[PDB]
Amino acid sequence: RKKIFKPEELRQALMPTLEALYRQDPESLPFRQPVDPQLLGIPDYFDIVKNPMDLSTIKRKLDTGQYQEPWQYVDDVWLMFNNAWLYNRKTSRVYKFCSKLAEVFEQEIDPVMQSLG
Ligand SMILES: Cc1cc(-c2ccc3nc(C4CCOCC4)n(CCOC(F)(F)F)c3c2)cn(C)c1=O
Repeated sequence: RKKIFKPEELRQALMPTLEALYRQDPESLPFRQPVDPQLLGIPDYFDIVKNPMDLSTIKRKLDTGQYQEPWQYVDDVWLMFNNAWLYNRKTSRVYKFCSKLAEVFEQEIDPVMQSLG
């Protein structure tokens, strides 16, 4: 049945899944803040990645009630992953670290989504 989710319900359910990503070391570090192409020396980045996303931005959106439904949060986490797999070479640390975060996220999000429905 279709359903209305309160901002605090989503925060309580979903913030632990986000913290599970932030706990990963070494893999979470490049995902903690928005990519800064100038600092990183990669001026092509915003030419390739049209809709940047990162953990800090997702955390803020959860804290400020910007998700109405859990799939919107899942979509942002996957936008972050897809951006990293699009831009980075397959041998790079960021690409392989992304793959690890996707494994962790898949494990954490499943029982939480069952709980929200
Ligand atoms: C999603 C994404 C993220 C990055 C990205 C973001 C932050 C990074 N900080 C570092 C270093 C730099 C100097 O010392 C501290 C770590 N790197 C370099 C890689 O280091 C690491 F592998 F350990 F993370 C950063 C990279 C870059 N692109 C292109 C992204 O797509």
